[PDB]
Amino acid sequence: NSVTYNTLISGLGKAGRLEEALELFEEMKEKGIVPDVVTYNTLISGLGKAGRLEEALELFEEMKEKGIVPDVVTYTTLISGLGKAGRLEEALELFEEMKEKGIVPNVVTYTTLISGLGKAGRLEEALELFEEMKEKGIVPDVVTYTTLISGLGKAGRLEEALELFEEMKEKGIVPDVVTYTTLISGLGKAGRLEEALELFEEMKEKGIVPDVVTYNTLISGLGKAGRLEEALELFEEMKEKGIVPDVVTYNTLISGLGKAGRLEEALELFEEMKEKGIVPDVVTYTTLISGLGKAGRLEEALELFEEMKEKGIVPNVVTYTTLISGLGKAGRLEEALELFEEMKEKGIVPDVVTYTTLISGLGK
DNA sequence: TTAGGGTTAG
Repeated sequence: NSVTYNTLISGLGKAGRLEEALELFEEMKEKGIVPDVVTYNTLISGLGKAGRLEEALELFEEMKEKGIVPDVVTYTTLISGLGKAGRLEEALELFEEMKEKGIVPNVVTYTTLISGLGKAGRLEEALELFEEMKEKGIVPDVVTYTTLISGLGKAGRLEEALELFEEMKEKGIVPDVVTYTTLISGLGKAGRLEEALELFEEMKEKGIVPDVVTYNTLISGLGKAGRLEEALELFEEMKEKGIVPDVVTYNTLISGLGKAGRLEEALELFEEMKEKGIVPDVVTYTTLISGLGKAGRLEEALELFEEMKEKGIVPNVVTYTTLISGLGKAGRLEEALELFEEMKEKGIVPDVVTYTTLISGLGK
């Protein structure tokens, strides 16, 4: 029964049925049968990817207590989850713990830390870790390079991101659609959309086929350069090439339309995505709430905020800030303050944007 | 057989 139950949970986890996997896991522990490390790693990954990091860390504690020894996969998964949640110090603490326990980190472990460091803007530390990895005889692959290229591009260090891309090719590491898309994004964000479009052409000529993420990146870049009509033309064509738009495609176009004040069309796409089975998320609702509030349609923005909660979508700091900005600009400071208090009550931490927005409203 | 990279909102 131990092997059958473990294969089942590991199977369900692989199939993305986390709650069903968790159920059989509890059921196997009720019947006193011991879960294996693959089962624990699968559940820890699922929980981490669902944002349920405290539950992931609880399972990590549970396997240690039950005498199930964490391996490189266990630590790498948790380091990934902690890093994605901006909990860099804890991710690094876990990396120091695995090393003290004689568990050998590999290229995946190091790439995961490089990613978490780069996302927290600690790019120099990511560059130093990349040098450290090489000194230990760990060979970076296409994923490791792409990770750093992304960190560099996000800090607007495009000349260094392209230098690293050239170094990578010089070492015989072949770029894939992800490497090219990363650069297309970086270029597009640094006001170099034309270079990004030339690189997209050079990518295709090298036999690299774009995926939906490549298209979403081009759509984003076009919109930012005041070329929303070309973004919409690319989307209206995207379907013909067989590429299926996803939640991000819709979120990006909704943002572009909403920023241009073309709110009716943004809402048309919101209805179109729902008809096509594409499920709106926190980004979809927050983008529309911002579009509505900025166009003076504050009551609609507040009603959409109610709708979002009713659909089980959890508002974040971005959602609260856009409404605080909306309420503040309309002179509804009492409501903006209550919302600032409600957000704090839900454990949502304000950032500099939240503070400066609220001060601007109260200061008028 | 579980773990790493690219896209979107204030």
